[PDB]
Amino acid sequence: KFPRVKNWELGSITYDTLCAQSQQDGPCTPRRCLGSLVLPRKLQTRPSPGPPPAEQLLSQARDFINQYYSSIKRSGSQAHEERLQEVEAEVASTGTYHLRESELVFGAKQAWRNAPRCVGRIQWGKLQVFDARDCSSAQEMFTYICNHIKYATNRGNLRSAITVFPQRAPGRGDFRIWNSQLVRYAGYRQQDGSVRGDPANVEITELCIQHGWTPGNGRFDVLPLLLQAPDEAPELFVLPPELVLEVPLEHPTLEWFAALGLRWYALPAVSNMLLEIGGLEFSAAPFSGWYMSTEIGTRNLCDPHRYNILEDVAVCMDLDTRTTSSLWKDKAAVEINLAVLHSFQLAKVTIVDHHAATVSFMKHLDNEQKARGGCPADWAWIVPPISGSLTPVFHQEMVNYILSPAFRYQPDPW
Amino acid sequence: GPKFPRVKNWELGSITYDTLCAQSQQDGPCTPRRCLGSLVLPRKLQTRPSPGPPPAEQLLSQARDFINQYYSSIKRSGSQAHEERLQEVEAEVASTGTYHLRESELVFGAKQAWRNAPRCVGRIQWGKLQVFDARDCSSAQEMFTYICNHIKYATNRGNLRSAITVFPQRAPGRGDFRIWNSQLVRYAGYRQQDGSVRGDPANVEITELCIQHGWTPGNGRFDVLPLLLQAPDEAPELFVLPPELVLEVPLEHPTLEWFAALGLRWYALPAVSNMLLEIGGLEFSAAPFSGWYMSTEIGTRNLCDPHRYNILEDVAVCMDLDTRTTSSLWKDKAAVEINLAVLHSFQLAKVTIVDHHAATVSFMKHLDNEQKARGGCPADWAWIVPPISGSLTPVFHQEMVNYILSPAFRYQPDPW
Ligand code: HEM
Ligand code: HEM
Ligand SMILES: NC(=[NH2+])NCCC[C@H](N)C(=O)O
Ligand SMILES: [Zn+2]
Repeated sequence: KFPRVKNWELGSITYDTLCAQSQQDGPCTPRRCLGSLVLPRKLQTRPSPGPPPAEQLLSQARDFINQYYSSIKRSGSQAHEERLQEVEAEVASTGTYHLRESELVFGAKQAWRNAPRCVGRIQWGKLQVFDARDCSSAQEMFTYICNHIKYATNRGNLRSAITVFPQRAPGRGDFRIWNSQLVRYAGYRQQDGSVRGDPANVEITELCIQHGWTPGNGRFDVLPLLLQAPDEAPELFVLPPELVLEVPLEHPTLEWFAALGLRWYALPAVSNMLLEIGGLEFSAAPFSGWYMSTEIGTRNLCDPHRYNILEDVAVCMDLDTRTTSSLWKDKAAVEINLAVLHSFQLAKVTIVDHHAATVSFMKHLDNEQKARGGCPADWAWIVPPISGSLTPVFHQEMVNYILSPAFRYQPDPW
Repeated sequence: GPKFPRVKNWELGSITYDTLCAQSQQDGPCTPRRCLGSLVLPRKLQTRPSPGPPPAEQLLSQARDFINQYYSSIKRSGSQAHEERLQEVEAEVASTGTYHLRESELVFGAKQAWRNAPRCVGRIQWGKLQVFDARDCSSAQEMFTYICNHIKYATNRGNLRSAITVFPQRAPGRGDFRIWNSQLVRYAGYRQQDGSVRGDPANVEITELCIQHGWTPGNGRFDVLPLLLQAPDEAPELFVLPPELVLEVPLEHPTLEWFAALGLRWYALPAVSNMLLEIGGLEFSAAPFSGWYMSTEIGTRNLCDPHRYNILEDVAVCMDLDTRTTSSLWKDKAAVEINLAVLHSFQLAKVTIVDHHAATVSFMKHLDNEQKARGGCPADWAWIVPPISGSLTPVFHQEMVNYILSPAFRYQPDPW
């Protein structure tokens, strides 16, 4: 039942007993493994036409309350039995319930802790939870968002944070942030099927224009936010330029690199995922930490369907782009990642390279083994996009499963 | 839409459905509660030895299934030849408890097992495989002759050719034919006084077994090991491969002149010899197969893995890189030059090799072919994506479905 897990570099063995707490199903079955799929309908939390029946919600709620009081060690006290009483009374009457701020804070950190695809989980206990459940309009969402950004950025000394908007109610639409991240660069479809800017943001850029935005035409034009209040059309809000910290990219030894005009924002904040805590679903709960250099240098700038600067940089380096055996792609990629680390360090902006990051994740796997008897990790996401075997996580076997609280994917509001 | 797995390629935006997984008859390690897909040796990819022949019904359903696959491949499903062969197989199993494959059936199944291998990125070559029938072999001495012929044919002086030699199958009430070494060519790993290892740390146990069986050891980082071949019910016999038979490549760098001075090298022929070949229920415990290397296997895994040659720091020091801080990306830089050196050395020596970019681009082409041909292709993402420059190759952005299909190459316990 309990999977035997091995590290092939050290030859050490551990038994994951935590996977037994998993109550939510993954995309896999004995017939076939679907662990490499990014978006399975299993990790997704779609709509619904009728509220979740009390039986199920009550069991998820009681479990979470059990998790919480067990964290503060008062597992069994009167406060515990009374909090359970309260949840049950509210669900029985209203078919739903509400969390306390302390409970919401414990649940958010635990959602991050439980996130299989996150390599930065060693920082899980250090999270600023902004309570925004007392928000009634898109305009208010914007103010809250601006406070999250100014706090998290911190003049370059980034701090992990999350802002939790009102949960979903059966009798209405959701509070949603249409953008996938608080900071994104525009992607303009240019006549000849070409794309100016970030190809990943083409659709969102169009929606912003459809909703009245005056677009530019640069490669790094920060998009405005489309915030949506329940059952209302999204409203456009332009982020103040002073709130959006950006780092211009230059290379430590290649003077011509800076001339490329490359740059990237400091704050990585996902805003399209759903935070589930004790049966309660929060459709708008943006979270942010700090970047791992590979996200910018490798993926964002080198992916074929993104900025794809690999060839341009190779040419500037005068590499042999004729054949692949010259490893021109590899060499160029290394220098770009190097330029990213040098630039963020020069500008005094928090950044972590993939070696430091994965080394800290291995320590985290160790902490969780003693703490909980295991740790859910998605190998393909934990192992960096370049130099995979040069890092310790590559030689570590991992078990993947769903634990709750959890950050899950959800449908696009449009 | 369709009831089968929906698979997406994020680079192109294309979608495909895997219907081939519906033909899987062997369970994997995963369940809806958790994914155990990253485990190298899960007990689900291994086939434990047998102290008793396979139950005549499980073996029959498996045998029947294989014969149907064979007849469908030649387009004679339902024919008289098909029905007669099925009757002939259950007639054999009926009185002997087992059965035997026809020459062409063995050639078909061997090519099919490679075709069905989820961890192999070189499957676009699956149709081109030299199948050496060695089911008449009766001694460890003959096993050596057969292997020497395999090595000579496959090596072909640098212009490598994929090949497999099939020795007699598992027979109940009789010992197995086994090659003790993991690969036909392996470098020795000597356990030092100080706990360290000289040579290949992966080969420490086999090196000690060879010594225990009469081999006089050397003291170099690149000493080719002798073969420990075992015929049924006999102790394993030691055989030394003639040096002229083992083609090796001295490593040098195209621009870094000092690299040649490192004394690094690697053999040309990659030949797995400890895997079991399973065809229609029949088990071939000794069936060594070979192809040609992908540059990353040597330059990245073999030479740079912490538990292998671990030369990353040495080369970085030669390149005068800051090995005190991670952010200098000294590991990434050194690893790149080490892979370039492997590619340069093999191309120079006129020995066959393929870089990770070309290999993965050809595997994508294989995926398209298999989509039209069988409606899918079982692929283990972690093993398909190269150990360096992952998202720089096309396969990284391709979602894959993994499952077990037979014929297959499976893991087996060590004979010792
Ligand atoms: C502290 C710094 C952090 C670093 C260095 C870090 C790094 C990463 C990386 C490299 C990924 C993969 C991204 C991709 O490939 O698209 C990731 C994913 C993720 N991170 Fe972290 N993380 C950090 C903080 C956080 C925080 C603050 C939260 C939540 C409160 C969080 C939640 C997640 C989740 C849920 C995912 C999965 C996202 C998805 O599936 O798209 N991370 N993180
Ligand atoms: C022709 C060139 C070929 C190339 C470039 C190729 C490449 C590879 C690579 C890179 C691996 C991963 C090895 C590792 O990470 O340890 C692999 C695994 C494998 N290949 Fe191929 N292969 C080729 C030929 C063959 C042949 C001829 C067969 C069999 C007839 C075959 C069967 C397999 C199997 C079963 C594995 C998985 C081994 C395991 O699970 O440990 N391959 N191949
Ligand atoms: N963002 C990531 N780290 N993705 C890892 C690989 C996931 C997926 N198999 C793909 O096509 O990319
Ligand atoms: Zn799986």
